[PDB]
Amino acid sequence: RGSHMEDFVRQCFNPMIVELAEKAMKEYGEDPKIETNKFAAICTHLEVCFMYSDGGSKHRFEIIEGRDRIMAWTVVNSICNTTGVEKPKFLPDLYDYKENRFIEIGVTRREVHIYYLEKANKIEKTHIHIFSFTGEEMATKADYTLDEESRARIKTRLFTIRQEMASRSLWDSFRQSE
Ligand SMILES: O=C(NC1Cc2ccccc2C1)c1nc([C@@H]2CCCN2C(=O)c2c(Cl)cncc2Cl)[nH]c(=O)c1O
Ligand SMILES: [Mn+2]
Ligand SMILES: [Mn+2]
Repeated sequence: RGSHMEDFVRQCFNPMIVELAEKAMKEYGEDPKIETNKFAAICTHLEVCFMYSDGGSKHRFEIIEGRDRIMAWTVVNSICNTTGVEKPKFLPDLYDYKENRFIEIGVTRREVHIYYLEKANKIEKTHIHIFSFTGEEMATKADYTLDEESRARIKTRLFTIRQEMASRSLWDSFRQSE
């Protein structure tokens, strides 16, 4: 037990993120103490989802990620039976009330292009928005949903996470884990 990566995750992300991520890993049968790199990834993805939903107007995004699996499905059925939008096969991350699309957020260490395709195969009418620790983004139909500055905030934070990891020599292990 007790890795540097796990102690870094707990000091780097805020407590609400850390425990939402722990709960999700355990819910899906994984242990944050052993799979510490994936622990970092989930918290990162989580924080991006929250920053993303703060990017729009006050009540534009519905957050699906972070909820327990059963409640997350309850709200998207509500969203579907209220929007006449088709029920996705897999849980997405947000719902955009303004543009009436579900959103799948992606946070890749690998190459932006390859990640989007891989995420596209899982499919096929929900919007996809990928961010990288390098500062590159790709979005379905070249529609990036939020304005430049809200997206720029997310990329700034991703690169800060990279640096803090690299400053502790954890970046190498994290990069080659995905
Ligand atoms: O909803 C998702 N997972 C649910 C299912 C699941 C499983 C374990 C823990 C939480 C959740 C919740 C979801 N999963 C992924 C990837 C690919 C499938 C597994 N996985 C991760 O464990 C993950 C990665 Cl590698 C990086 N960041 C966040 C996460 Cl959760 N990527 C997303 O973008 C995304 O939304
Ligand atoms: Mn998700
Ligand atoms: Mn996602």
